[PDB]
Amino acid sequence: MSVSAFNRRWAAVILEALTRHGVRHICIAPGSRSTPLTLAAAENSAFIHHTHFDERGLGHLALGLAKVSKQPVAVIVTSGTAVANLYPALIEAGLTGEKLILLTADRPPELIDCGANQAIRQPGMFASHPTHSISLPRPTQDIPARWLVSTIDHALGTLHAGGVHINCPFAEPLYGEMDDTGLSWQQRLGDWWQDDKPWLREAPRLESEKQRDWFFWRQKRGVVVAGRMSAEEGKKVALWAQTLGWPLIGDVLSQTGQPLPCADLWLGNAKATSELQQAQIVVQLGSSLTGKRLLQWQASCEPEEYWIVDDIEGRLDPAHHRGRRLIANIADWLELHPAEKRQPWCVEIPRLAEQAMQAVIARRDAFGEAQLAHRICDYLPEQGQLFVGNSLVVRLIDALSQLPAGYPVYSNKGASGIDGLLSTAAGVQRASGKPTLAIVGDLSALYDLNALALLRQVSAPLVLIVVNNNGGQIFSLLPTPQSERERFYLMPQNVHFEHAAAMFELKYHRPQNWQELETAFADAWRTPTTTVIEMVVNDTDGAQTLQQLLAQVSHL
Amino acid sequence: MSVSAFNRRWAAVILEALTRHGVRHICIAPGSRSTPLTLAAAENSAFIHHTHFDERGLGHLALGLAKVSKQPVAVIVTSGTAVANLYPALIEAGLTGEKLILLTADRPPELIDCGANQAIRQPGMFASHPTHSISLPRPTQDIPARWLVSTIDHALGTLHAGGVHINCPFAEPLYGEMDDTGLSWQQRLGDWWQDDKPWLREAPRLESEKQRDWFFWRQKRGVVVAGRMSAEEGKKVALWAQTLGWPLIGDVLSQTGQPLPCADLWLGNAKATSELQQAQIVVQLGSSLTGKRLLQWQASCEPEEYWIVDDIEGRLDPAHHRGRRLIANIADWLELHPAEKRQPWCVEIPRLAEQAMQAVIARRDAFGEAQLAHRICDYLPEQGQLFVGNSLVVRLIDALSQLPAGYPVYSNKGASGIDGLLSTAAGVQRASGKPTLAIVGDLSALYDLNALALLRQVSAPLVLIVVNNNGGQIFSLLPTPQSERERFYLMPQNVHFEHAAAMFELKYHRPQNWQELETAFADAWRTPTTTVIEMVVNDTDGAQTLQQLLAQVSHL
Amino acid sequence: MSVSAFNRRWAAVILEALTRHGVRHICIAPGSRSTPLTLAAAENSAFIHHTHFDERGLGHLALGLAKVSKQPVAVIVTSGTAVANLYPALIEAGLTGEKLILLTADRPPELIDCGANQAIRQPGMFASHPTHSISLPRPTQDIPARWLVSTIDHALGTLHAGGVHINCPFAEPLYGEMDDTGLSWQQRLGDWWQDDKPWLREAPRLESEKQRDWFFWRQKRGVVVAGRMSAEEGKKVALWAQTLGWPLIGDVLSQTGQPLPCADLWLGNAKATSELQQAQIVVQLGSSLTGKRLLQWQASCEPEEYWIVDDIEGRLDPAHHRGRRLIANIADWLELHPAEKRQPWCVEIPRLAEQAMQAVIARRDAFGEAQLAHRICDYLPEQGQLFVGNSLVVRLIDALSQLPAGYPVYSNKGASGIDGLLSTAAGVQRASGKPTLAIVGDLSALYDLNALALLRQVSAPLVLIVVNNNGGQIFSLLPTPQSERERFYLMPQNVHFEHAAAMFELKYHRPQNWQELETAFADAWRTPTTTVIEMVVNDTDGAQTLQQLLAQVSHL
Ligand SMILES: Cc1ncc(C[n+]2c([C@@H](O)CCC(=O)O)sc(CCOP(=O)(O)OP(=O)(O)O)c2C)c(N)n1
Ligand SMILES: Cc1ncc(C[n+]2c([C@@H](O)CCC(=O)O)sc(CCOP(=O)(O)OP(=O)(O)O)c2C)c(N)n1
Ligand SMILES: Cc1ncc(C[n+]2c([C@@H](O)CCC(=O)O)sc(CCOP(=O)(O)OP(=O)(O)O)c2C)c(N)n1
Ligand SMILES: [Mn+2]
Ligand SMILES: [Mn+2]
Ligand SMILES: [Mn+2]
Repeated sequence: MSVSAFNRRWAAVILEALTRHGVRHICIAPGSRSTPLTLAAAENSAFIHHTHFDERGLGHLALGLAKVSKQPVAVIVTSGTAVANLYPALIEAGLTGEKLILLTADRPPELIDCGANQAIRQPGMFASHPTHSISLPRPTQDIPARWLVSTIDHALGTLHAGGVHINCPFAEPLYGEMDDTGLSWQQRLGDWWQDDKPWLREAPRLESEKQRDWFFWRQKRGVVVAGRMSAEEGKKVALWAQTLGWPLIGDVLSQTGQPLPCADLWLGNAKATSELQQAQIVVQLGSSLTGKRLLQWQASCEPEEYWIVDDIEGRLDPAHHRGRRLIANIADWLELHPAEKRQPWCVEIPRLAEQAMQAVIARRDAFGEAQLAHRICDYLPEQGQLFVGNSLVVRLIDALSQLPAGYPVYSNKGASGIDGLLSTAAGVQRASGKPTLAIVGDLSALYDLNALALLRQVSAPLVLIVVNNNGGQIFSLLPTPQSERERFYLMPQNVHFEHAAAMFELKYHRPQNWQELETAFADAWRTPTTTVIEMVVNDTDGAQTLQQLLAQVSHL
Repeated sequence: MSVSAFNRRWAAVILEALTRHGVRHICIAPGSRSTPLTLAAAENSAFIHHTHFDERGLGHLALGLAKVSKQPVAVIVTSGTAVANLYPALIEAGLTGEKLILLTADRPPELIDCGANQAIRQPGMFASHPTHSISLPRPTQDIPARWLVSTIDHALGTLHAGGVHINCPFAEPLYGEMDDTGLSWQQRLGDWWQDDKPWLREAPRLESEKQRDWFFWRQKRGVVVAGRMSAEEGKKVALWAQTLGWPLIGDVLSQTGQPLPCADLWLGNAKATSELQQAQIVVQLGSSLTGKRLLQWQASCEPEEYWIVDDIEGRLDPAHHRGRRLIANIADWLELHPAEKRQPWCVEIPRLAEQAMQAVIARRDAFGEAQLAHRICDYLPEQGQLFVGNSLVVRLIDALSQLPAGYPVYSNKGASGIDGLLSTAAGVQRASGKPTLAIVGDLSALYDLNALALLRQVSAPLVLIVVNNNGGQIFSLLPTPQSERERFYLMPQNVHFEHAAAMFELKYHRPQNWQELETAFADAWRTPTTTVIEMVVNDTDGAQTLQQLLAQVSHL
Repeated sequence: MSVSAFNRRWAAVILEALTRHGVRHICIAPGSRSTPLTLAAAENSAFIHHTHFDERGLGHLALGLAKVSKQPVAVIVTSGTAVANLYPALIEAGLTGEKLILLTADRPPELIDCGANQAIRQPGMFASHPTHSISLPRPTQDIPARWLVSTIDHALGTLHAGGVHINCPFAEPLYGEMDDTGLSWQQRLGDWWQDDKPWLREAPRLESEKQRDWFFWRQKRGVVVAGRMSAEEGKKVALWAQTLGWPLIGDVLSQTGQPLPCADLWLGNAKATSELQQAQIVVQLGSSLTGKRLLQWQASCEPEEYWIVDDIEGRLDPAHHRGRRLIANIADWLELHPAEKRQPWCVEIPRLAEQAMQAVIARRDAFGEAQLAHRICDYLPEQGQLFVGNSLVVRLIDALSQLPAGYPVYSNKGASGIDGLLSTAAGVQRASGKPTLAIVGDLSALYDLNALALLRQVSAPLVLIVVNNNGGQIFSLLPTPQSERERFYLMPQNVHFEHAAAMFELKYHRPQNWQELETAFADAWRTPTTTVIEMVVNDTDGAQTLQQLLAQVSHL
């Protein structure tokens, strides 16, 4: 009975069990206590392995893979604060639905709370943020392999969304040659080793029922609000709202084509709010709405019913309207609730939206971040994807641009953390294999700076644009107090990113006008590598331009 | 009444109350929901304020500040994944005793679990890792200020060691001019506002009693094992063990002067373990023992009694010996259990330690990480301090060098994370104001790379040595399997740090020999700035040198 | 601004919201802090109010009501240990699926952890046993009513099974005349007050999909195992299994009619185990299987697939077979996977089941608890229901009796507690309004003795048989060691229950033979009251009779 070999057999059951649920990507950080998991994973031909040294970035890389591939993605981490570093991506996964399977190696129970090295209390350490939590017991052959596979199978089979914490204790010795210890224990699973299915299949589906009065409600004056959803869903929602004759308010994340662009501007005009007051129903598809004027309009509107359709559980209306919360795949839901062609009821809003867009176009020339947001459609890679950072860039793109229907957009908009954007973008790119444009601010680029290491391995060109406005200039847009603003809010770091790019041998451009930026992009798309494009802009020009456009459009 | 003004009144009671328990340093990350806290702290003249954009590094900076100053240190963070980024530093503080007061802003209860932006479930999210957890209620004048101050006074007054999680929800609006809202509510505390005492003084001391049979046990054949303690404590333990005539096995962190150096080597010799089989009592002062040979000996020794004296709570002997766990300040404990002058009882071990040290001396010439560790005592800044990173650097110094008694050594050996060493070193430096030598591995430097921003501001010279052996070479010291070792264990990142240093305008040196290294050091100690010294070494030389010195010393 | 009036309005929103999710029965215990809830409930005409002074019994009465009604049942309790007494029924509800809504009054946050009277920490006190937990905030007008109703609507709407803990803090004053305070706040909800729907409808349904290979599996050699389910599902499962030609092993709780009765005896016969080895699939419907021989058979059998179909979630196979865990209403599942008539495949089992029952019939004469169990069908009230206690009674009825198909049987077989059987039986009776036969052991009756107060109010005759064998004679059946058995296992209490019955003015009988038992029953059914029939039997005769019938049946 070799402890090291049985630790290995136990782990091989866990990992092989994961392969029966769609886990193909596994992200691994270095460690000693995780050896049984890591070796089980390395010897398993089902996995694509990714490696990173920073477990917070490691968690965000897994999140980007899961976000893009829609599979569960596994993560192996050693014991101690490495486990803690998984918290941010786990939090975000719990909010937006990515299936992250966290395999956290642990010390055995005899080494907890007694001053041993790198030993901490890990069961329950993520509180209520995992969808399921499994605390595996100390490995022993007195517990049959069928229990372990069944525990794993219950956890993955019943997972509608979000992360799973699987705490895996192992006693030393961890190293040593494999002998037959644990082989007959494994062989009790019979030909399951050669199968493609779970040992225990427990796969209940969670779905709201068809709404049987939809045919009554679809004849009313409605509004469609389109939040985060897949690209194909964005197209279906566009055609659906058009057939209904209802105005479609489309988020940067919808991929609807935003037929009423610049909603964050024209929702500031009283003609629009007044016309919107006639809506008897709002059907919102998807969630995590971006614009401030749209969030305020949602919070103040009083339709007879407010419906939110999404495949993520729980309340999604922060204004708590009377209405419905419908759990469904958005495309399936539209098939169950089809549109009948009806005469459009909005007259003032389309003209207002065209005028707002025309006001933004009048201001496209200055070499600023507001204009980059407005012109961003001109730089999207062909057959590619966009990853949009948090803070001002997602706001400016939402307010000032009209992104094309069905062009894929990704984001970390569950909790809107600025802590894992580059590594998430690296997962997005690796999962799809498509050329990727990722836009972030300077504080966001500094936060996840070491994720530049990951960006040295992309399967297609990735352009990382860093808008360097010297601090978090979102706090120049909000009414922060002037005396404390720079030190306690903006926090300018007075850096450039040329040396960061050279450190990881990434191409770098710092364009000074539109022609140089166009040159930078045309060069960058030429090879499967990451290019850093730094846009240096005056600190507050973007926030001020957005405010001025808000006032201008509110007086139309 | 004005909600924004009352929010800042509530927060001002919180912050001012912290000043009554020794809180001097406040570390602040940027955010909007944190406005009541941040402005309350910014207006309070009692505080020194530190800022940073990454909350993980922000927490470790507070950890270094508390580590040196031995005072509670406060942290202000906004809602969301920013709070989760504090987990590693909080875990380490829960293990080594630093008192971190985490003030985490939150959305109001009506905005949890409903799709609001940057809103997550925050009460309890650090599980059992905080020493105290307080979930403040939604601010209201119906709860009197005396309750609020009493709650904080209870948490800080009864805080023996570890972190305090204080979750502070605030409702909008957050911005707006201060009016008289909440003024009379505040004035119900009377002249407490001008006092230096807590509103409620609750400060019970936790201490083991004098051991009344100490006069019996100090005459037996004893061994002193010295772990982490303060520099003063290290010298007092050295004199105490010498007076007892007991061998002193001194850790790199003990500051005892290590009168029997290279214990990680000579404890591998059968003559030493055989002599140590005669010990009737082991008195260990401090914890987090570093060396492998010392851990194995502690694990195998069978004295009649094993005592651990430390000012942190809980079990600290991972081999679970029969004996005593004594909670005390080590200097106080030595005073209560004084030595008596007795004849030394070990004869073979001193001869053995001299031989091991000479075997190390014979190999001092090669320009390697083993040799840098052995020679580090020749490079300590006068009246300075040493910060030792984790992985090989602390083990090689521990095994191969003899650090001078009473020279302050700092580290993160609670959980031995490699995730916050640079920001912790910045805090260590800022708290003491002393010149600082910090030594870390390359992966450790990559993990906390953006902490170089913090190192742009030190009050005295800081030398950061980055030992670049291209990966985590601890996994060349351990018997990791050869085929998986590089991809899944070592993870070489093939980088240098000249561009990192250049990005943050730090002086940089890449010495190629001893003479260039001493030139680098002589230059660096001249100004109050950080100098980055990259020592490029061959990947596996350090690990092999250590293994050969172990074998050689085993055969003496 | 009246605090007592607003407390009442907040509570009235909670209680009215509960009426929209089917809550009709509400169980109330006395208290002062619960006043806002209790008075809101007393004013609401939608409710049937039940009262009891023991909150443990109060929790089990609610469990019995919910068990019968198939509707969420509310409970109101005051602050302190009253809340803790709810734990047993809450745990059982989490195992068998009853929806108990626990409204636990609490002190406000300013009175927790400060030495106030009857104030304890109540959020989270039921750990993971509730399906949902809500910690309501301190009541205030600044949190809108639509939030409070939405929070409850989410909790009740997404509740598939089990209890909900809603902690309701209230500040003083609690008493005082209703003025206008909070009226306009309530009025925000508009005509929701005159509506019969939730404010927010969130009712996603969890169900496994059709098994698309069922047409293959239903023509194999299968076994049907019938656990706990409804009376109607019992009849449909019987007809289904008969049509398939599969042997039906039916539990006491199945109401299948047990066409192969005395399985706890004939599964001890080697011919049966050998014949059932031929089974290629087991489909189990329901769970909480009773018989020891059936649990051992399940644990040892090795069909190709093992399926458990039930309306509750989670793993239900304690032997962790390879197979399927199918979440469904059992009747819906049967219509989705219909039987086609095929010839029976078992040859030995029908004769052996007939023989086993005939061996029981041979021993029916003695006036013992085994024979009472075997003859219990002779005493079932027409158009009534049976409540079976735990320990020996349920096993003896399972092993020795053949209960009619579709005759309702109720029990507390989730955790098999003996702590709330009389108050559960009282709830079963009150919710259905039907005449009831409840059978319990003496220690179970002592445990819940004050529940006789509840049994003074039944809407139809309830007969309570107490089998008094002087202690827990289950431990004479189990191989407990003889020397410790009486003091530490059996614990005879040497009591009778005539004075118990007299205390609560219930008719009482102690029959000495079958004619006297018949006479006692004939008297008891004449009025809508509770009758106590104590059957005094020799301590170990039941266990001995069961053992001997097992041996006899194994030698067939
Ligand atoms: C991990 C963490 N910790 C702190 C924060 C707080 N926080 C923000 C949220 O407030 C805004 C998101 C949102 O609400 O949707 S934005 C922001 C500044 C970003 O600076 P930048 O990259 O330079 O971009 P810029 O502002 O355009 O100039 C910070 C520091 C956070 N989000 N995440
Ligand atoms: C946050 C976190 N996550 C992962 C680990 C696992 N872990 C280690 C534990 O074995 C620590 C040992 C020790 O006890 O000191 S060491 C180690 C390698 C460090 O590489 P380096 O800096 O380049 O230095 P070198 O090895 O000397 O070459 C890692 C990656 C961790 N400790 N903390
Ligand atoms: C609250 C709690 N605490 C303790 C127990 C343990 N426990 C039992 C479980 O082992 C068995 C339940 C079952 O499986 O059905 S049975 C049992 C004896 C009951 O005595 P009885 O009424 O006199 O009946 P008789 O045994 O037939 O003579 C006890 C004391 C419990 N169940 N619940
Ligand atoms: Mn910025
Ligand atoms: Mn290294
Ligand atoms: Mn009994």
